[PDB]
Amino acid sequence: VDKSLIKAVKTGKVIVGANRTIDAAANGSAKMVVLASNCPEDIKKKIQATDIPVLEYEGTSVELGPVCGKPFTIAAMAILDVGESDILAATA
RNA sequence: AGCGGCGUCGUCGCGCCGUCUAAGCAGCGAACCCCGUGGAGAGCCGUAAUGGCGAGAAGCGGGCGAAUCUGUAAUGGCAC
Repeated sequence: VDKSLIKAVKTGKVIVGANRTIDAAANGSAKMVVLASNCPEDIKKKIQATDIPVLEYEGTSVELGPVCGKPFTIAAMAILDVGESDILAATA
């Protein structure tokens, strides 16, 4: 769940941000969508409406950010293609 | 700067006054704010200053939106 994200950011297709994740989920190219625990409830409506598997993240977005490689905060992130990673195995 | 008066004038050519125009009506809209795109971090964008940013910056479009300004009212008043 944690080390897989390192390879998901190293290799494969990923997009950071709520809106681009919405677009990827509606398009369906995003195989899985990863969300932080304390995200606003306004985002969960799409993540349930979208058929994409909903991988929870136990932490908050504040520490989700730095582990993903970005100093800022990450609310909802999608990985379009895993490539050299197995975070999808964590999700499905 | 030009035009019309008044003053001074031992010498010079300066000094002062005037050269106006209401509400109403019609048009335009600076900031803030709202929306559609946009995809920015070993960092970028700004302010007199505080600052803003994947919970979406810069940039690009659209919308709501001031005083005041432009025309008319424009023929009234002036040593017409």
